[PDB]
Amino acid sequence: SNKINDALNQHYKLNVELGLVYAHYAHVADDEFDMPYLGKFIQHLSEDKLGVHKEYISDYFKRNGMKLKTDVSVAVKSIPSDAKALIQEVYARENEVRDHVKAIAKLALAEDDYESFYFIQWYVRDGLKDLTEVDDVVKLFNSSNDKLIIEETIKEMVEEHEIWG
Amino acid sequence: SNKINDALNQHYKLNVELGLVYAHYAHVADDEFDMPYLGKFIQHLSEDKLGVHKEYISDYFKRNGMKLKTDVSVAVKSIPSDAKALIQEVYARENEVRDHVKAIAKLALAEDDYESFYFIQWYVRDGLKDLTEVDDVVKLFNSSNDKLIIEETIKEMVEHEIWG
Amino acid sequence: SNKINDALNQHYKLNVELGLVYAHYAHVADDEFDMPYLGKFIQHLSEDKLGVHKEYISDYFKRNGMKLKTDVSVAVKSIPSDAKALIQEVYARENEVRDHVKAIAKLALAEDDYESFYFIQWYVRDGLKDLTEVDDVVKLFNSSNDKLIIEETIKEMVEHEIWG
Amino acid sequence: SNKINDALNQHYKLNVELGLVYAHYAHVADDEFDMPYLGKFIQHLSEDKLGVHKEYISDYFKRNGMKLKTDVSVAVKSIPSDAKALIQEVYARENEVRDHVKAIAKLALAEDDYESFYFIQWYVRDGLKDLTEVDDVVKLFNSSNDKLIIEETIKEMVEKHEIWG
Amino acid sequence: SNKINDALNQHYKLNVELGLVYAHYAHVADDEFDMPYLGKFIQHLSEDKLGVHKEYISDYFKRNGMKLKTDVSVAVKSIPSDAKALIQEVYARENEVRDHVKAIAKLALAEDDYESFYFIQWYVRDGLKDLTEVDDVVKLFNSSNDKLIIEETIKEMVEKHEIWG
Amino acid sequence: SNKINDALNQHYKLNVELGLVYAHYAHVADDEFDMPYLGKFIQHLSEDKLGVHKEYISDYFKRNGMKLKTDVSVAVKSIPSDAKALIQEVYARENEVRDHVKAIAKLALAEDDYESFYFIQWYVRDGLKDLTEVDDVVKLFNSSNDKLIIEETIKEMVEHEIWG
Ligand SMILES: [Fe+3]
Ligand SMILES: [Fe+3]
Ligand SMILES: [Fe+3]
Ligand SMILES: [Fe+3]
Ligand SMILES: [Fe+3]
Ligand SMILES: [Fe+3]
Repeated sequence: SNKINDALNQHYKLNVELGLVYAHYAHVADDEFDMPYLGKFIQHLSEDKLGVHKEYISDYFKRNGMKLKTDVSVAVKSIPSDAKALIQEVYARENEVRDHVKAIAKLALAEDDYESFYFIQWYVRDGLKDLTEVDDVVKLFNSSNDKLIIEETIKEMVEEHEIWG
Repeated sequence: SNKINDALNQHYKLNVELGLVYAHYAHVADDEFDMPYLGKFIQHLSEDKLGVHKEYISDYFKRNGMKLKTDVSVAVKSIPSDAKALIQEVYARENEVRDHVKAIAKLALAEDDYESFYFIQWYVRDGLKDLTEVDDVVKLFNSSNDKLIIEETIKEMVEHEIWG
Repeated sequence: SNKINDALNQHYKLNVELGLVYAHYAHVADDEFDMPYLGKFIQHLSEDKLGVHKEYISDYFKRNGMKLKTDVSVAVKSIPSDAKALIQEVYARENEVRDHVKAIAKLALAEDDYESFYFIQWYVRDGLKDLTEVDDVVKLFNSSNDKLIIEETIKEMVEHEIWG
Repeated sequence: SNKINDALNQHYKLNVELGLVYAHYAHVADDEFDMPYLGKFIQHLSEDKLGVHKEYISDYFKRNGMKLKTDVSVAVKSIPSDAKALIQEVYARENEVRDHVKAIAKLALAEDDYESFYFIQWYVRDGLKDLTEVDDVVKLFNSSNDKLIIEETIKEMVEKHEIWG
Repeated sequence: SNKINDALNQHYKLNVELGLVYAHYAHVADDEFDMPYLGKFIQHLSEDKLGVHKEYISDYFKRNGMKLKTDVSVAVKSIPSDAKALIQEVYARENEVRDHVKAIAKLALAEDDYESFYFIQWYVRDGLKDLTEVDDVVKLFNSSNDKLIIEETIKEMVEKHEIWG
Repeated sequence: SNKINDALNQHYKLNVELGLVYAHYAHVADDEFDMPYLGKFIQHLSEDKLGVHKEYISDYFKRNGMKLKTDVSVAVKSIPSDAKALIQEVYARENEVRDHVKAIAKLALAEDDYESFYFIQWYVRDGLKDLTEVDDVVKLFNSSNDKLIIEETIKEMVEHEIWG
């Protein structure tokens, strides 16, 4: 099939681009806002976006017979003013990734292709998992104003569910 | 300093682009040319390029007080015909990386900055190490013609006092 | 060579005097500002200045046959008002020893003495390491004014492959 | 009390200066007289004098409420002509430190300050300890004229009591 | 480069020649001066020169693409008179190879070749290490007169840093 | 005695020169012909010829009271065209050293000297051992056409009561 091929290529390029953006966000969060463990958290997110999240698509292409494209273009020009807006930008990005995955799943169900449905269940789950992992950190900035308390909390976070994991 | 900052940003860019291209090459060698272990070898090169090679630059920028910029662009549309041409292409990329690092090191000695020289020693070592590791594989396609023998040798490869 | 000998004697006396000053600053920080873990931090810094930082100079002199000279003088009479100014003074001292070591290394290369270059690489690295260790604390006094929180952070506080 | 504070500051200064001078003597004994283990021995003495012997004074000042004063100015212009005169100079320095501690102890007991008397008992003991360990090495040079047997016995001393310990 | 190549070939040649002459010196020290442990010491220097000191040059040539050359010519025709002269000869040999390596490093730094500079750092360090490890043995023939004490010393030496070693 | 002395000195010199030439052949075999394990093999041979094969003679001289001489002159100019001619040249050198030691043993038995005979028995045995273990690699090149197969079996080679 070709429509599924296009959709999965799109998700592949999206994942790579978001990985790069998250890496830059983590460096600028550690270097300027003086919150190193927030940088650690976002760096873990970027490693996860650049690793299995695209290795799985590549392996599925090798496995069923589809064809792969690569064309990436990214440039970070503006940076949010403080850490709150930065974590909220990350939140919005993840929220959009969920919508993209839902579109892919609907398409796969429409073309009478059930291998792609079984394959995309994994992303359907991991999207909600990562979104809540990010929102739990977002909710810390609505609780305290001592930056070091937030630091200790995120440190304890950095240092498995049956249904969602 | 400023020249060193520019050079290190350009090196960050170069490493990111190499990593992405190597990932694509490894996929196309596994899927098309019927050689999985060559694909694993190239994929591990790609993970090496996308990991510490740039994490170190980022951490050094965090330490000494320099600025970072992220600006990437890449799209492959020219792929070789067999495996030998692919591995020779990889060889050429590695050699050019070696050249660029040499130029950075000379520039660093020119500015009387010695933390930069100390930092770049690591890349000066890793360049030749990686080039030798790739040439070891390029040598195989000139010693046989049966693909499965080459594959088994590469698998056994993927299974020094100075350079390590 | 005589000029490298004079530069190394300068570095020796500088380290000794810094060690004594840091010892007194640690006592003051623990006794007058009610921050014992900052005191243990500065005490570790003073021990590091009074130990290997001069052991290695004396050992090098024993090896290559250079004369040693012990002429020191220090007197601590004016101390800052609070912990922020104290840790900022520490920061400045380290930022200056960096430049001193850089001058030494340039002089070493300029007159064709390469064993001194290989020797001074150690200090070229340790300068940036110690500067980051101090800065990671000088930037804790901008995150919060609850002094006990800073104390707990320093408590939990007290290596990179390149900058080890 | 001011007399005890002055005397303890003086002793702090004295210990620091002895530490530095002993460091230089250890270097010159290793480098010019071909006796590395004599250097090890004197370097051990120097590291003692620069460590606990002033660590304790500063800590006691913290405990009871006195003030500290750093004022150090030492320099080396002259050195002995052989290892014998060197170790005899070391002996003289320790011998004087004993009398300094004795004066401080008399003063401490004259002013009804018994915590400081308890404190100075430690130095009263370690004075004789260090003096006897120095004399056990200065008396070797009255037993031989071959430097290498002295080296052997000093090595077996360094590498290897209920009242005085 | 051709200058780096000629210099490194010359160093290979120097190392093999020193290995041969040290081996002969060790035999003639054990047999004719009745000093077996001095013989073992010089033998270890010999095999150290004949091992890694040239294996590393051969390996660097295999890596970068230079070519090797083999040319040896050695004849030991006049041996020193006693043990003192022998140890002084080996001292001077090391003190010469030091500035040989220094000239190589100067040349490598002058020709915009940083791989070879990084390479020769190893020899820059080992030169001084071996020089001092030999000088601490030549220093023993001034300390005593009888041969067996020197023998005991060299024995406890051969029967066992962060920057230099 | 003196005849045995001169013969053993000639043998000492022979062994030294063989060891050096073998080290150079090993470098050539690894670099030009692309066969690293053959290079490791010849390197083991050279280490053997430069170690015990001569320290035994020096020990014997120490023991019975003969005198030692040193005279070495080695210069390699022409190397074979490929690995087969290389290994055959090594075979010839070994086959010659066997004859040399046989002549030494005959002379030692003619002079009615029996400690020298008892000593040279070791070389009489080890010559045949080494020659067999070189011949069984020589005949690999006359049994196949691929280089990777030969290389794998030599690798496994690298990984008796009478002759041991
Ligand atoms: Fe995920
Ligand atoms: Fe690498
Ligand atoms: Fe330090
Ligand atoms: Fe003591
Ligand atoms: Fe060595
Ligand atoms: Fe043999």
